Amino acid sequence: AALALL
Amino acid sequence: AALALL
Amino acid sequence: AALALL
Amino acid sequence: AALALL
Amino acid sequence: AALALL
Amino acid sequence: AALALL
Amino acid sequence: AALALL
Amino acid sequence: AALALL
Amino acid sequence: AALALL
Amino acid sequence: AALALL
Amino acid sequence: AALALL
Amino acid sequence: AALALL
Repeated sequence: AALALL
Repeated sequence: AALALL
Repeated sequence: AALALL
Repeated sequence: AALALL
Repeated sequence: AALALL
Repeated sequence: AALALL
Repeated sequence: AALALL
Repeated sequence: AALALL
Repeated sequence: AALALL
Repeated sequence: AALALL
Repeated sequence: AALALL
Repeated sequence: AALALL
């Protein structure tokens, strides 16, 4: 699982 | 902006 | 099981 | 935003 | 089962 | 907006 | 804008 | 499953 | 933002 | 099991 | 900005 | 598992 905030 | 993979 | 908040 | 898998 | 809020 | 699968 | 896949 | 906010 | 796997 | 806060 | 992998 | 803040 992965999560990115940009 | 955001992206999640699960 | 999995849960994401974004 | 949210996502659940169960 | 799955649930998404967006 | 929302989506459920069960 | 948003996109969900489940 | 995947969710994107942009 | 948060993610749980169980 | 795993939990991430970001 | 942030990114998590778990 | 990995987490980056930038």
